[PDB]
Amino acid sequence: KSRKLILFIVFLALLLDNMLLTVVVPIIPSYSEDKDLLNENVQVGLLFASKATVQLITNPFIGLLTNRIGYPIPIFAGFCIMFVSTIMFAFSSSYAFLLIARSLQGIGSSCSSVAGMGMLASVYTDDEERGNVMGIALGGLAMGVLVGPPFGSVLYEFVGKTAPFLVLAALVLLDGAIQLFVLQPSRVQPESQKGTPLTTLLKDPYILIAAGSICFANMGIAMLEPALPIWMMETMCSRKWQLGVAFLPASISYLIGTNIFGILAHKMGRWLCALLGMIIVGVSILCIPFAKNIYGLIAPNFGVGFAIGMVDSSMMPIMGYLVDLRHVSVYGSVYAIADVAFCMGYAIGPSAGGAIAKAIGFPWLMTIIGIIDILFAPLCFFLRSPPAK
Ligand SMILES: COc1cc2c(cc1OC)[C@@H]1CC(=O)[C@@H](CC(C)C)CN1CC2
Repeated sequence: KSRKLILFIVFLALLLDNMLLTVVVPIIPSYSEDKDLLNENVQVGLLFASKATVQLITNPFIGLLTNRIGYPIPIFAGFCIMFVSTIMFAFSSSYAFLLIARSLQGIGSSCSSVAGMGMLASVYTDDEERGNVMGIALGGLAMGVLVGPPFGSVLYEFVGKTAPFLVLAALVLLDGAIQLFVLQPSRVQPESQKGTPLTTLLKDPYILIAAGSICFANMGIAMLEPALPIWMMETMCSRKWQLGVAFLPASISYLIGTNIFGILAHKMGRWLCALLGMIIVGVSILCIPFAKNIYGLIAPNFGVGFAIGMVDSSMMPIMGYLVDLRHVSVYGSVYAIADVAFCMGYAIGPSAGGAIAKAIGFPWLMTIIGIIDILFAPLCFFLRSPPAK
């Protein structure tokens, strides 16, 4: 039982965090051109930036400690610091709550995302199994961002009060209970002692090319989402029906990307899904400067969400293959590098990177984050055969 059931646990533990981070979307409206939103965004920019820096600064401290504690207690902090955040939103009268309420969730996201991916890395040892399995587990992000806003928005308008958080606190304790049974995560058990120290993974070039590819893929969508024309007009008229829908294309395309390139990327060679993984991000972003209508953003969202899925699902199992080929196999830490790289685009990119566009115009910030991705694609020639220890 245990091998296969931990995929269902880590899928659900990624789904609920990725649904919870996204159900705040139709709530945000309570607080001349499609990219001028860079200037209106700054309040919303801080809601994307806060979760991702508090999650990012935590990744070394969860990833390192996972080796000392054992995996199960970090996954339980992943359920729990995210659950107490779910309950916190249920009486958020002001932005303050939202901002801090997010901060607690960031820690839960780390606790869940690093230790859960390390649990799949530890448990699924063969590359074909680990590719199919991590592609399906990363399908938790892709299903969470899709499922969450349509459900959250319909409850927020039709049922009212703060209902979309109480019904999610119902589903989060169901996952927490299923962890208490399936993992038996109430015991103190350490991992193989004094394994690879993170500075030595960070000084090996071959892990950086994979982590960098996971980061630079996310950076293209991280500048885009905070500054969509989705926040101001929606209060006034029946166009509010678009408030939850705008992520649906990027989050169907991620699902098919992480699900298909969970199986196919192993077979063709995963390096070609960083090369054709960031060529597609870059060219999909490069259609944004020719949009002048929100419908014109549906096409570039779909190729970004697909290509994010093709990179993540191909490069997350490369983290495991590299510690299995150049280092010592304790995955408490390498997934700390992979997850800060995933996360950092949302931490840094919206606000610190948003300062680029205001002096220049925003179609230049989008076109350049596009080229930085087509230029990264040939750098993965180092991942054809990482030379053995
Ligand atoms: C309201 O806040 C947030 C909203 C959203 C995200 C993150 C947020 O906060 C940090 C995720 C993060 C991801 O994983 C990407 C999934 C895509 C490729 C389908 C992009 N966006 C989708 C919406």
